[PDB]
Amino acid sequence: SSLLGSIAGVGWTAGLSSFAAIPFAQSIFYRLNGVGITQQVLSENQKLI
Amino acid sequence: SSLLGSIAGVGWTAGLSSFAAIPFAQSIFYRLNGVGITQQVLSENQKLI
Repeated sequence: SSLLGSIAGVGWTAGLSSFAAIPFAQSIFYRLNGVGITQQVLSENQKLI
Repeated sequence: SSLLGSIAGVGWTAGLSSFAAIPFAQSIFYRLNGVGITQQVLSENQKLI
């Protein structure tokens, strides 16, 4: 459960592990921005995803 | 022992292996600059580390 807590902030990264507290939604817009390399205009318009 | 020799220069990298001869101190300031992503102003001021 602390691992699920660290999913969002640790999934950022920028180093394992010296971080963070970022909401989970923004963690999946950066995790989604990363390798599904759709940048910000698609995740802005739209979500729902 | 040749592996300990190649720790410094090979730990640079920029390719394995076609390199190098860099002193070990600067190898740990770049290895330390990398993932403990503290950039140059901290390792300058200070060392001791």
